[PDB]
Amino acid sequence: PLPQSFLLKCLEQMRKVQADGTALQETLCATHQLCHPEELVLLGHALGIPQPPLSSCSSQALQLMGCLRQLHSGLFLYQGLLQALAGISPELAPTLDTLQLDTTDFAINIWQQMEDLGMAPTMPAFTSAFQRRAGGVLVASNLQSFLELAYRALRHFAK
Repeated sequence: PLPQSFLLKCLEQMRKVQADGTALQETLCATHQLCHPEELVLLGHALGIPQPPLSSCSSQALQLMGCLRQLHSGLFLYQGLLQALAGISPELAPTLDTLQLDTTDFAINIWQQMEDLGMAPTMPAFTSAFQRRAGGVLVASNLQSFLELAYRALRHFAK
């Protein structure tokens, strides 16, 4: 159902986003020792960082149309949050910008696949330096987990 060409392309774009998020986390973890996304979790709720549902890419409710739809709305949310992060800091802005381009490229791809398949279709304010760094750790590790789960499920409706 899903072409191989579409899965190779997903694998490449996903490993790209994931390598960008990793570079961000390792920069935040050695410069300012925000190294454990687990401890910033209750901050996420306060800061307005949702964790987008992917129930249709789970084994319990696995459904192709559903999974594509949630993966796209999830990516579209993240694009917005990364824009609200405003680069985090001068030294972090390039890295954030690559992350944004590569997340956008991946969302274009999932939307075009939904179109080809007939499945047609305000941000938080991060007011302080601590808020932008905690935001970045949470968006970057959330995005990495989100992609791995949706990709394992895209592999199941293979070629």
